[PDB]
Amino acid sequence: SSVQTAATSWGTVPSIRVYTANNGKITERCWDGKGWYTGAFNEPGDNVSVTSWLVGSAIHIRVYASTGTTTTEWCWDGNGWTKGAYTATN
Amino acid sequence: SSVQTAATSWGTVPSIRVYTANNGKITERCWDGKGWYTGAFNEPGDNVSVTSWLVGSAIHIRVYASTGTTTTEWCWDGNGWTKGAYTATN
Amino acid sequence: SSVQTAATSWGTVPSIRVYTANNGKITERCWDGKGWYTGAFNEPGDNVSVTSWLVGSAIHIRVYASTGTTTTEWCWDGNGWTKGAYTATN
Ligand SMILES: OC[C@@]1(O)OC[C@@H](O)[C@@H](O)[C@@H]1O
Ligand SMILES: OC[C@@]1(O)OC[C@@H](O)[C@@H](O)[C@@H]1O
Ligand SMILES: OC[C@@]1(O)OC[C@@H](O)[C@@H](O)[C@@H]1O
Ligand SMILES: OC[C@@]1(O)OC[C@@H](O)[C@@H](O)[C@@H]1O
Ligand SMILES: OC[C@@]1(O)OC[C@@H](O)[C@@H](O)[C@@H]1O
Ligand SMILES: OC[C@@]1(O)OC[C@@H](O)[C@@H](O)[C@@H]1O
Repeated sequence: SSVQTAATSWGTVPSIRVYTANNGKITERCWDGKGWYTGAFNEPGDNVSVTSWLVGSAIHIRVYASTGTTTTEWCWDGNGWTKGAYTATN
Repeated sequence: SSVQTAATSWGTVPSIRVYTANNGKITERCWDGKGWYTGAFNEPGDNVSVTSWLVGSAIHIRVYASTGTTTTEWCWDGNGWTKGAYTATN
Repeated sequence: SSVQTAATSWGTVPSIRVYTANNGKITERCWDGKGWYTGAFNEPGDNVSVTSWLVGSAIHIRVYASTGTTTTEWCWDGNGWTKGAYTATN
């Protein structure tokens, strides 16, 4: 019923991404230094966590979206979100 | 009823901050290398996430506190907690 | 009933650790660049958060596991998980 969030950031400006799980849907809000805006991430789930890392200037983000006991990893590597190889046996 | 936590850290010592949402209140415990102590952060919410980054030696922390479907961003930039510009339309 | 996750990463490969709280047990899945595998972390709790930092090449991880209103810190410093000094008065 109530929302759950996860957050990551990179750089010095910085860039910030905030993921919100709300009523079974996870969405993304973005800051790149001047105004919040809506990101491309849209995936189902009731729970979210996130981590990210830089390779030089290139950001890589991994979002772990869970529904029930099933966790799906979503990957940003500069050119769209794709499903990752993560599995777990919950 | 049960608590929910979020954590961030910076440096090599390191500094650690742990935020706990408990019965609608979010509080902060701190480690700077020698003993845990209570931090200045006190804001309402049932859910918390956090991210942080360094600009040189200066730490910046962003805490995302949610109550119901409403998320408020709180900002530490070295001189007190202030409300951030984050909005979302949950 | 539904799982809750936390995630951290380090380096450029990168290394990723995903912690899952499920039915009162927290477990760990690991990525070091080529295949997911099960980590050594096994501790009780209904809620998990995590942070990590590098000292040179040496990773240090702190997992905050909560049951009810009681939070226990677990420490990885390269040679096994040990209970940390964290306390809180929830
Ligand atoms: O600039 C916004 C954006 O491209 O940033 C990287 C990822 O967070 C994307 O989902 C997002 O749309
Ligand atoms: O390039 C995608 C990928 O290999 O990135 C590292 C890990 O997140 C993997 O699960 C994932 O499939
Ligand atoms: O040294 C403790 C402290 O000043 O560290 C920075 C922020 O975490 C503050 O809320 C906190 O009181
Ligand atoms: O200086 C505060 C601020 O600009 O920092 C970056 C973002 O966290 C913004 O939402 C926030 O208002
Ligand atoms: O390579 C896996 C491993 O050793 O990595 C460091 C920690 O995450 C441990 O719990 C884990 O078993
Ligand atoms: O070496 C372990 C330890 O000192 O590391 C820093 C903090 O996580 C402390 O709570 C913890 O006991």
